Amino acid sequence: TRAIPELTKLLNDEDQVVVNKAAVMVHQLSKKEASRHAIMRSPQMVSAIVRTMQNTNDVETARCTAGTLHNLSHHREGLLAIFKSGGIPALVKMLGSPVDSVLFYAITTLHNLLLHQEGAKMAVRLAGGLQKMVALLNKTNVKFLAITTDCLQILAYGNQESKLIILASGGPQALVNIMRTYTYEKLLWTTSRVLKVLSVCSSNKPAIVEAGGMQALGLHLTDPSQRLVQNCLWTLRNLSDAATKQEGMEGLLGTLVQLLGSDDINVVTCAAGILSNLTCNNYKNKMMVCQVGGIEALVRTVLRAGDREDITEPAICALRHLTSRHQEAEMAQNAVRLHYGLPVVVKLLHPPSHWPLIKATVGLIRNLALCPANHAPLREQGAIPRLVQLLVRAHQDTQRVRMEEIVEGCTGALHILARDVHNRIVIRGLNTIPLFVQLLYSPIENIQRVAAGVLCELAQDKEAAEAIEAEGATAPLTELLHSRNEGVATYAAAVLFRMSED
Repeated sequence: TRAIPELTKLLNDEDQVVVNKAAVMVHQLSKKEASRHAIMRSPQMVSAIVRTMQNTNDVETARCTAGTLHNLSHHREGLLAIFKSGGIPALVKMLGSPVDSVLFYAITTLHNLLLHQEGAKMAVRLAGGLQKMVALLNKTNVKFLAITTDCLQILAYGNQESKLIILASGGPQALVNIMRTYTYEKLLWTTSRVLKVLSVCSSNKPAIVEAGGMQALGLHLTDPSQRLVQNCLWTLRNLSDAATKQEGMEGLLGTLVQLLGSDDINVVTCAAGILSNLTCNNYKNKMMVCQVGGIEALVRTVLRAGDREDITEPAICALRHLTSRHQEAEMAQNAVRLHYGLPVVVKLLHPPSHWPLIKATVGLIRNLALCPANHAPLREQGAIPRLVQLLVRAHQDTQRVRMEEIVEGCTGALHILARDVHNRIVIRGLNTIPLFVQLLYSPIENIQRVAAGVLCELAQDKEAAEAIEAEGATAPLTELLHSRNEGVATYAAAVLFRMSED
């Protein structure tokens, strides 16, 4: 307490020579916690240590002053002393220091602040800490990297403000690199946490993808660390959502198709969800995923899934995606069948199944139906029946995942299946012409199209054709000829025509 006012003067002395002196003593005196508390409880002393550290030009003076603050850091009260002495901006400024001794005390002190000092993370942002820190992500000391990224995570968590700043500083690229370079699991984990926190940000998300992070993330999906894999999966989850077709996605897709067989049912679900996202409208990802044996893996995930819609929805969507509009699609449809998916798929159409899933399944059935080799098998499973059953009920909840979609779904599915002469025997057996004819009136062009299509396939027989004619099909169809939508107008015609020659 006595040499305190005195030392304080020495640290605020004019020449570095004399300061150096005060610094070394203070630092030293900074170890026996008895003297520690005295130093921490003096606003003058603390404030000088601060000042000197940022202004001194003598490394020994810098490290000692920095180390002293570091030692004060271990005490909740010290943290307070530092906070009220401009300490934070000071420590931030030191994040630019070329010497590691200094760079270390600095970051590590700002960490203990961010972990226990209220008002700290504000102070750190306002001082430009986020940037200096993101720049530091270029250093190679793993434990340094680990402390640093955690600072980022402590600052970014629930603060869009901080996230944006991180992005402007090149955060995405920096973190991705770390995930691609280091093995040290603590670092990998922390970094992946910062990326999860950023992947929810409408702004950051795209950059993370650009930076080839989805690919990077995939290098850890099978890591012994469970805490690591989870953060990667949830991050890939938010990212896979919407994305600009990247490249090299071969490796990741492959690794995802692989996790589909995990022993952990919680891993299989995310791999499933991430594959649905990665394929939703992508003839490129669809191509690769199919060839990595994905169709087989998805179907297999399904059978195993049972009535766990948690797993079945993403899995079915994935298949619906994988069986349409692409080179490999005409083969994926046969695939689903050769691996006994047909049975389990039609099964998912009946309860307990809930809407968002059924919709996807009707979707899958319409595609699998494109392929003739499924027409028979699907009938044999009783798809036509449950399809009309659903249709009729959706339609009645639009007169009495919205119901109008189920209507367009079962009709569009029946329209395809309606391609097999036998499936017409059945469709026409369930006495469904009056409903299809009525659907012509549906305010929705797409419903008309597929309704006109179902009728066109059926009108393929002078028999049904007149059954369609007798149910008042003509007025709605003629008034359906001028529909601005060509597909609708065309079907309308094929029918008007088919029920003629009298």
